[PDB]
Amino acid sequence: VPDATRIGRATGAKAPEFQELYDFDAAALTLTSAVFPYDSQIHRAHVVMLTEQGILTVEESATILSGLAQVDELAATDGSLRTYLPYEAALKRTIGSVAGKMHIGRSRNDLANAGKRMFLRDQLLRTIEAVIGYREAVVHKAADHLDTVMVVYTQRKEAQPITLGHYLMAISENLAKNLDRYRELYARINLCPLGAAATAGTGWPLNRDRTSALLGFDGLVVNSIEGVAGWDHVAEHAFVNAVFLSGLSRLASEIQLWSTDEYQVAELDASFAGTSSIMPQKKNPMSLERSRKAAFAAMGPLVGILTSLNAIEYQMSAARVELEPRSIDALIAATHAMTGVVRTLHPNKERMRQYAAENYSTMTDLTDMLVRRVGIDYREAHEIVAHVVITAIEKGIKANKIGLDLVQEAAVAQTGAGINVSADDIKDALDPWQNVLRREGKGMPAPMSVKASIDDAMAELHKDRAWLANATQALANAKQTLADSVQQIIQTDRKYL
Amino acid sequence: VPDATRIGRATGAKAPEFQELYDFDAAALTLTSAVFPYDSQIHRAHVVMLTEQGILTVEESATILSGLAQVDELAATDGSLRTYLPYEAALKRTIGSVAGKMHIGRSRNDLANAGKRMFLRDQLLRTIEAVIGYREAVVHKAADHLDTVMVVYTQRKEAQPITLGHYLMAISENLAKNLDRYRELYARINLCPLGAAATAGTGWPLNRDRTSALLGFDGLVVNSIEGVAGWDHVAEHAFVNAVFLSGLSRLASEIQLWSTDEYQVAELDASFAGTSSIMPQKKNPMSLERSRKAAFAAMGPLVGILTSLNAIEYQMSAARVELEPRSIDALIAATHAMTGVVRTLHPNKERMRQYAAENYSTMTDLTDMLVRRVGIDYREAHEIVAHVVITAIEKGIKANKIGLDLVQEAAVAQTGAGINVSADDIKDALDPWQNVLRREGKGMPAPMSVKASIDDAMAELHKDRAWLANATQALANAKQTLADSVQQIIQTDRKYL
Amino acid sequence: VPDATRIGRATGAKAPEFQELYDFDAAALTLTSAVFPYDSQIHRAHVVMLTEQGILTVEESATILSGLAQVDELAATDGSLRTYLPYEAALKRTIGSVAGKMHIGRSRNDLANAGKRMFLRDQLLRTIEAVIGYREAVVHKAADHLDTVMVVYTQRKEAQPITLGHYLMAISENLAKNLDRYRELYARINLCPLGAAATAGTGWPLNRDRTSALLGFDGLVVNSIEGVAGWDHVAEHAFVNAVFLSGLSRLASEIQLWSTDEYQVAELDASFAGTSSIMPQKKNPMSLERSRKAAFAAMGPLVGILTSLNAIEYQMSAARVELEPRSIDALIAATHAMTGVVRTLHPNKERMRQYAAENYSTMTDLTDMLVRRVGIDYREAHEIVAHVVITAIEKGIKANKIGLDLVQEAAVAQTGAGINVSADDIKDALDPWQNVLRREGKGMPAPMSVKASIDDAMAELHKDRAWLANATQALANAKQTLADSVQQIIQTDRKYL
Amino acid sequence: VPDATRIGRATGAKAPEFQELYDFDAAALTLTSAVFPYDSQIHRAHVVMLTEQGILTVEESATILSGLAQVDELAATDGSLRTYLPYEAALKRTIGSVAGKMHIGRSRNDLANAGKRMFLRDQLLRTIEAVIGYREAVVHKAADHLDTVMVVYTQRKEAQPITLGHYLMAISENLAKNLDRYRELYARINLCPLGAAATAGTGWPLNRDRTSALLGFDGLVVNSIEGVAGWDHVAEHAFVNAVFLSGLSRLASEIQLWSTDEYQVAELDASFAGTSSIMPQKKNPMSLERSRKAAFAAMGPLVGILTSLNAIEYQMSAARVELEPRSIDALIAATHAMTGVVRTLHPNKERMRQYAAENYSTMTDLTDMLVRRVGIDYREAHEIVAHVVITAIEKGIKANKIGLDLVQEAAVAQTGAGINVSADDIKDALDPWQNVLRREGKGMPAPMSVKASIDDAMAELHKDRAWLANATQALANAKQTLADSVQQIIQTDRKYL
Ligand code: NA
Ligand code: NA
Ligand code: NA
Ligand code: NA
Ligand code: NA
Ligand code: NA
Repeated sequence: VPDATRIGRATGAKAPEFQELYDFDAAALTLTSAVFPYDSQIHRAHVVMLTEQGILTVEESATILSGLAQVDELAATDGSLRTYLPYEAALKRTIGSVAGKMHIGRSRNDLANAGKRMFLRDQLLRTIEAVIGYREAVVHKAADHLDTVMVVYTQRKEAQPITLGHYLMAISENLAKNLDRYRELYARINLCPLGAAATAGTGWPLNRDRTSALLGFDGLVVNSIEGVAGWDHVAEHAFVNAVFLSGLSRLASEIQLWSTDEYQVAELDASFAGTSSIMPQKKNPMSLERSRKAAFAAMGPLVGILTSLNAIEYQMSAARVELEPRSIDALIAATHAMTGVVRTLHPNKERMRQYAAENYSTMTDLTDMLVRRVGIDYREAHEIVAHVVITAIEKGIKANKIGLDLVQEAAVAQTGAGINVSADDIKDALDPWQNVLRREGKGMPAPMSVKASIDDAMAELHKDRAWLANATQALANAKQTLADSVQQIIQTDRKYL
Repeated sequence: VPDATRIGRATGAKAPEFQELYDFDAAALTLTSAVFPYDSQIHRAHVVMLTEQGILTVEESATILSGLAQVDELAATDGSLRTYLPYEAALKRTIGSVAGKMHIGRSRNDLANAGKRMFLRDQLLRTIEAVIGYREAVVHKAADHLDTVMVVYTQRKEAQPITLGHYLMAISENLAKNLDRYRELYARINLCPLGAAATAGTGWPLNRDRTSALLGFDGLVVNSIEGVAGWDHVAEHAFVNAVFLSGLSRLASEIQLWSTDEYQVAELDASFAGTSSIMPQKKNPMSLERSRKAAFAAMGPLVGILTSLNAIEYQMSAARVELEPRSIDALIAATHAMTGVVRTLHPNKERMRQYAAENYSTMTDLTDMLVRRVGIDYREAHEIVAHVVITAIEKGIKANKIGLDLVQEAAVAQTGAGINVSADDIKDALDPWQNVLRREGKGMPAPMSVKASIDDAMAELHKDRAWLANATQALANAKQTLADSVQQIIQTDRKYL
Repeated sequence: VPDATRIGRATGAKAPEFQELYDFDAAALTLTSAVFPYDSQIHRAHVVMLTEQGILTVEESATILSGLAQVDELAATDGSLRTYLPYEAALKRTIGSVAGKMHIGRSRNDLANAGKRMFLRDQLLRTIEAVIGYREAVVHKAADHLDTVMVVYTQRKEAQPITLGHYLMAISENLAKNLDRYRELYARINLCPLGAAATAGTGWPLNRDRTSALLGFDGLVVNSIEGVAGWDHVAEHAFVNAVFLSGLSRLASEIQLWSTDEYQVAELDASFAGTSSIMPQKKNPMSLERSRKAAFAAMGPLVGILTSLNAIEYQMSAARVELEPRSIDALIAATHAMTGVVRTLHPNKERMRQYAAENYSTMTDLTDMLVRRVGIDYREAHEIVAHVVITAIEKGIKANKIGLDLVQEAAVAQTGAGINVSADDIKDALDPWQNVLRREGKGMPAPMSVKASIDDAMAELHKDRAWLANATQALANAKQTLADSVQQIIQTDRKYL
Repeated sequence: VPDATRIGRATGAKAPEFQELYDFDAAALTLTSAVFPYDSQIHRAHVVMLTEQGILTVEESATILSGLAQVDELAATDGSLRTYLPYEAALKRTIGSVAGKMHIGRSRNDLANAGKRMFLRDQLLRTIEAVIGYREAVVHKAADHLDTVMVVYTQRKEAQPITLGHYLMAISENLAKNLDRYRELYARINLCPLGAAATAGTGWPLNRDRTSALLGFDGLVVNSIEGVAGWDHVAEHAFVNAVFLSGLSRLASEIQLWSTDEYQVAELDASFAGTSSIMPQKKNPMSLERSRKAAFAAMGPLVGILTSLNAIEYQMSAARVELEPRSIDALIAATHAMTGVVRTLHPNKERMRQYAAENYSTMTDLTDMLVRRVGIDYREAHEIVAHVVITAIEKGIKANKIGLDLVQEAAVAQTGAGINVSADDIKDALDPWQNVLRREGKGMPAPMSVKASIDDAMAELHKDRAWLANATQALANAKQTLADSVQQIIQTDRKYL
């Protein structure tokens, strides 16, 4: 069956990244279902630690660990077994009363905090990977557009000439700082609260560092109250998502304006646009609007979480609001969609240049030229050039057709006196490519300057990927160590005890 | 005239920190007035840099710089001169048309972004200092309460025995992470966007690193669009304030419950409480409630700022919402108030111990004892002890009066069988101080464990203060370098040119 | 399999209303699935209207309408058919190209706005029914507690004597105003935007009033742009939910404090409490905390929706955030839970009276007595009585043991002079039941006054139920008229054409 | 001194409504200063009522009332006297100890709730007046633009032809519903809580209806707890402000896009635009952006207030967040600014018509014509016309130059067959004015339909003004009755007692 939305101007298939925006809502797991596999890993790590500590015998440990595998299989289709007390009761029905010993020295409170952290930790690495991919698309696109002259806007009005590459490198710098925010957050998420038990620790001689290591954490949440009451990392995860997405909304909005029927300086790839069921002319920026929708929605978890923390004491509380899978899934869909939008965007280079040459964004360079050539102060030069623009608009003279006569008349009308500049001084000031070339300092649009920023960003992206690879491998190594330990116990009991 | 609110049970004067909560609203500056002195520093730094670059002569620079001092004095009483174009026009009226040259290579856009950053930077150091003072009060209070046995709560129900010191060290760990959040933010705030001009840089040969150094920044906002469009640091400052304050609200709420007429396990110092105009019995927790009010209000800037960023393009925009002085002033007042609340809080040690001994928080240790002594699983032990509690409540037996007979009856009623434990096993399990001593692992309430955390926090506080001293001195050194440079130019022109 | 959470002090089963809090998240529909049946009704109403207008023949109409029934059945298990263009394409595959004629004069834009309104309209009646049930439980509980003397709190400190009935009638008045907010909103939700088509109407001669009537709407959204761009009713629905739930959070918090181990003036029914997996003494207020959680979470949709409206133009936009089924489902679960909490709450009448008599809430009446009997001004009387309290606390004298000697000493200590009041004047002022009886004006706790409020609320509840019955019946009558019209067309075509 | 921002293209003076956006922040009162005059009226009304009830003698009443006038004068310059206990103490210093009797039967709690309500009530009438003025400007502008053909947008893409009048009437309908929201809120704000005293009423025999009438309230907040704990009206006021302002942001954004350099279909009046300190070409939409800024900021109070209510019990609490004068002042400034923007907006009628005729918004009418003329279904007609657009864009054919040849080729290319329509059928379908005339139903853009909506809105505006006049006069009559009563008491005591 064909995709019934791909009619008229919506040619071909949706890009996969565009389709993600339509799929995440129905596919999202509940928080309980998303965290359950991590809870199951925690049971194994806790039991292994209790065995190292002599609290459980190897025989008891093996019986429990084999039972966990059986109950996990039951829970794959029976969602009622995905919360703790139901799961423990199924374990007791499966292996007998020794099941209850897996809770020695532990609570649902530290289990819940730890499992949520493991879920958020994996989702944070998923998010960092997606943000790196977005930054890669932005920087790699910029590298092909060092000569793509176009105007930059302030207050939704044409400001001065830049290049598309220069614009994209603003987004790259935004993303670099968001990657810092997320890595900083990761260090706070990746702390283990297990051993806090209910909120006060336990008299059982746990080794909190072992459980933490077996589960891939990089350190402990030390104080036992902080271990169960601490929630600021959840609020912070919601915040970084919201602020990151606000910059994604701003880029989506920018592109939506560029691709209006009236600006027509860029066009979305067909695979990132839809159409209308009634209006056959529509090429609709549905990828952009649904990406913005995700940005706006991300405000919601942030406010709910912070409201809940403002409403309680510094205690474990079941009233705290969570960061849920569907919210993260929306962020990933929007990030992937905007990655593809940027990669595949079609700039209209001729129209971009036309606006830059014709619509008066070159007037700052004309003003700076007067100051530099005749030494007047900036305020008087500005008033002369504003008069040039006013007269040029009234007479229908595009910026690139402004000449010596119009400039002299404005100087006379505004000052009573002419001004000692040549026709060539004016022509060169009004050339939009010369406007770009003259802006050659750090962070400015001249190609040599933008290329310097690209070179720096490519080195930063290498470091971004290395950080992610290291963090991912640390978790994979820990998960394998735990799996090996579980099999050692089960098999040694089966064959030798 | 006496403070008319200090009547009846509101004895003595308000503590100064308590009075701050009443004073900040009327005393707060507008953002324009708060940022204006930083704008004036920017004018000096920009002009000095233009002089180094040969864009201004020393004579022009001296004329401008002396004029800035004159207009600054006018603006001290004439608020109409505290925005840019009015200020520049007053400068022109004061020194002549050369005033206009101070805007060469610059815009209101990069000026505004930089001045706001300098304001927020100083307010961030102010906030870090206040948060350090709060953490100092918390840790120093904890050190005097290693033996102050009391219950910890979960879900507003008595959970297990801890000490007041252990509780306070949860707050210390919360604050350590908030200090990290603020220092991480500082690195993003303390970047200079000057040289971006309108949004695209300039053809004038500025030295962006010099202006940055003269103003105490540690690096540049490199890309010129990011320099004027970037606002994520403002959202992030609002967020860290909100999350930090949510933990302050939680502590205030905790203390408010402790000091209810019904709990009566702590009492506010008289200097942090008020009374009622009608009800003479009231000792009201006004310091706590107004501190929470500031926490709730801090949600507002966070949402407004993020909404504004979600509403625009990746451009300079006058539609962005700001973080305003009154919001930061409220945070500081609440932080100071809670610092004094904690320092001066009066715990009722006898009542705290009574609740711990009598109200069943020791039942976990009774359960753990059964598991440890007779080897039953945790789930069956829990059911026996729950029956002990149910029977004890029905018969009016306080926890510390539970004995061998009641425990054996519960085992029989719930299991048909007695249980092989002694009267001394039970007595020791129900002793709340022994509950504390048994919880001796990392982050647990035993005195040796809490003291370890205190020792660590004292070392961390030394590092917190050193970071703040270094950051403050860097800004002071830069401000003196700028002041010296300005005087060099003015005096050299006056005497030698 | 037993409910594994019902162990220890969590006796019996969860109340059904309590269980609802655990079930709504996994059971919630997506918005697409929730709105789809309303979209299907819209197709029928639009087609019937087109038939009345002569745009479709009866034969074309019958073919389409029979096909809608077939595609609806396919969509019951194939979720891919629950959005418009996929559904229309399935209709074309089922009945042929005439399927396309059902879109004459219509768009996905007016369809979407109308279907969302029909969904929200039904959910608003569901919510009004639940809020009425909550108010019923509150008022009916109050009627049994006109004599249940207890203290009211301000600032979490004991204030003056009231009754439990008086307190509950505050909640009733809150709920009356929330019911007004919801009925006011209903009038704006129950307006039909169909006929706006894309945003500008259509040249086809639709009868917008007929489609509206067939779908149960009470009027039109007149202007075609407002018909597709209008979203304020969605924001308003989110707001009323949030403000209503904030009052529900406040009641839940109040009850949570009453039922602390320290206040112990009320106890939750066992069917509304849980316990701990580790601490056998816990009787945890899980119903209250999860109800508050829903209140906090309701802030999220409100902010996301308003952010999205602040981010766009006055246009149809796919970037607008929606009010989703899971949010409404949470509100209903919390409302039902709190209805059952209130109905089944167990006040400890003796302890309530003890606090009222002993903990100094009667001091206002002692002060008023001095003013009334000896004519001193209120401020001087207040200072004398504050001294009484200070001395009584120091000496360990409960309020009901304060006598003539202590009052005379306070008058002397604070004023140098005794005071001409009798022992009986004091005894009667300190009797907490007399405090209640003396407060006999409108809205005050005396039984005759509270009963007057109950009588008024019972009359209001009758009107609340009548409004709901009328609104529900109007929708049921319209749905039957539409169903009859569809069958008339299908059967007339089958037999007579 | 000239307005230094009026340089270059910022000709003339700022409009007064535009200047309001720059002035409100520094001019705003604190809440304490804004509410103080209402508190002073409450003192008079309470004292008059106590006199009617015989609680105060006429002589005591006269002494108090004359003293209130003296302390009010002191407080005009001494802000320390603007809170209750300081004010009462100044009254005692002025007239003696009888000052204390003005607090008989009252608290700061009911005083505060009532004074805030009187402040919000006046600000709500101020807001309703401003919203009526905005609606007047919108409707009166629409009446001059029934023939101003232009495109409407969906998803920021050109959709179909409408008129500027039709668009403005969408805003009028939005505003009508916001006026309903505000009048509905007024009925809840204008209820008197006085007589609740601390929270439980009083044994003094107050006449709560008299105090209410003297202060202009229309009814009571009956239950005494609701009288002091009730705050939902504050949250609701914040919400209506936020939702109303979101529609104002959307109109501002719409106009900002219309007035881009690229759309250029409208131009702001010079008096509502600014310029740049650096870029002389700028005509910046500063009125629009600062209006949007106010909209975004209005989210903040809404969230803070609701957070505070979610954080407490159903009690009087000093932790509740308030709606502050500066927030309302911002709303009024933005509403006035947008009133002037709309009144003075300059549409470019020729460019609006050009886009409507050339940029393919007429394609729906071409599609509807095929269905109507040859009877094909809507889906097949849509596919043919989409091909027309695709081919026309590729060949550079503007919509109004599409003819029979291009339509037949598209039918053949997409269907293998021609289509039986004439050149005149096509020409008439592509005429944008005929597109408007054909859309003649309720709420559609044809002039006769828009004029019907204007006639209805003019009748509604008459009713809006009558409601406001009645509500205002009721408050003025009450204030005069109170003033007369105060003078009666003072003068009768002076001359006859
Ligand atoms: Na950070
Ligand atoms: Na954290
Ligand atoms: Na930043
Ligand atoms: Na309403
Ligand atoms: Na509405
Ligand atoms: Na209300």
